[PDB]
Amino acid sequence: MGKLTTHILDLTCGKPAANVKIGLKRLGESIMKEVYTNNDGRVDVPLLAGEELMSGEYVMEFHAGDYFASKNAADQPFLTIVTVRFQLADPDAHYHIPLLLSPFGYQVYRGS
Amino acid sequence: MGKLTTHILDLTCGKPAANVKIGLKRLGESIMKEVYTNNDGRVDVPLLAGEELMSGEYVMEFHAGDYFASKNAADQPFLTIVTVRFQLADPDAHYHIPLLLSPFGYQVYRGS
Amino acid sequence: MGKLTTHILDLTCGKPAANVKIGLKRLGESIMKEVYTNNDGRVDVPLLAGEELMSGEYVMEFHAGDYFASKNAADQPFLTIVTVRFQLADPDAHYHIPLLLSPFGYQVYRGS
Amino acid sequence: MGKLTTHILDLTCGKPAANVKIGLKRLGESIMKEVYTNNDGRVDVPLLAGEELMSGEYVMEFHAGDYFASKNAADQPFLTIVTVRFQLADPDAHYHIPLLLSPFGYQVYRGS
Ligand SMILES: Nc1[nH]c(=O)[nH]c(=O)c1N
Ligand SMILES: Nc1[nH]c(=O)[nH]c(=O)c1N
Repeated sequence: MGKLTTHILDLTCGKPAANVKIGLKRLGESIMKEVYTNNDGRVDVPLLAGEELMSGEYVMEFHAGDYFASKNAADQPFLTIVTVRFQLADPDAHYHIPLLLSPFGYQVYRGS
Repeated sequence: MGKLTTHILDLTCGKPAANVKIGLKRLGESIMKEVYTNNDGRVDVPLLAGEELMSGEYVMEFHAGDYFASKNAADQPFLTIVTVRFQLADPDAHYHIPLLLSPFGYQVYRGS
Repeated sequence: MGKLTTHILDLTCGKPAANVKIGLKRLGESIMKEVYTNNDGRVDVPLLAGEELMSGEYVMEFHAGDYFASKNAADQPFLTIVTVRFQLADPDAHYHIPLLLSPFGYQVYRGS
Repeated sequence: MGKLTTHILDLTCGKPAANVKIGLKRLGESIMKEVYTNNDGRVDVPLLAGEELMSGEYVMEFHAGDYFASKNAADQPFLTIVTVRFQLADPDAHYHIPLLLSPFGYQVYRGS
């Protein structure tokens, strides 16, 4: 009954980054889910929960490039697809991993 | 004559993270270089420079898991191999991309 | 009917930082409130809301020093009282300003 | 023979933030120095060094508000004067405390 959620904040406008594509995939595998964030910069239903979530490593592809493109950040952006690898150990624990994003930097952390 | 350098800071001890393995690879490809940081938490010679550096996307595998392991952060660490994707547009420009690291979060940015 | 909330994450343990003292004060003035965070690393009731909240600058004194002291980070900590100044412009808007904390660094941002 | 240096990176343009005013002051006291960063986003001569530097707490007033104003971030900016308190324990040690800055967030850390 574990859960994996996320959250994106656009540190340039100080508002949640919405409609940003998020790819999720098991380590080694290829995309298994592809979600687009809502206005609060989240996804209605967790990226993982219950049976789905299983100890091991995962990666999330935040499509920062396209996000900033829709706002402006160039024709060959420094940050294209911000990738994040991590390992969920406890299959029943909750994992909130937000992404603080800027055109030239980002914060990856385990919130709650 | 461009250049790509990096730098790792252990925000838990407030000291540069040394002997942390860093894998570098072109987007799509597999490891092409594998360096271990010195005491200042850097690498004597840039990861890329001159001819080697060529516009396109690259990924860096910082081996955070093992680093914290040598200090402590568990038997199945949240952060195992912190991965970073980015795109170098100008083949002649300099790119300093440090990694501020913590057992549960990290900052990726374009310094100088 | 605006609101000002906060939130503290201990990036070293990956858990919310609780019972951390938080001083709040108007720019120029002295402490006007002093709260201690609960287990989720928040405060039951916002630091400001409704009439109380008024456009202008404010400062928050997060007592990081004592927090890490209760866990370990030294006898003369680098970070003692992490201070944060900011300006609430719209008296009716919501302001969630979390603090990502580490013994040697911290992230201050406007979440939501 | 200790030293205290700083450094500012504009995470929005990915370039060092220059000509940003930096106030320095002992805990309790008022401004004792006021420097403006050069193009590399640093100051030619350290904010403190040798005899000047003495164990105790200090605060730095980065004038983020005006910086972003010269680029754009509003008529009543969220971040006006980003303030940073810290404590230098060893009078002979070096302290590099960079500031990663964004219009709605910032990273404060002990680099090297
Ligand atoms: N405080 C808080 N609340 C959320 O709902 N999401 C988040 O990311 C943070 N940091
Ligand atoms: N100021 C500074 N200097 C370096 O040499 N490396 C770095 O990462 C930063 N931020």
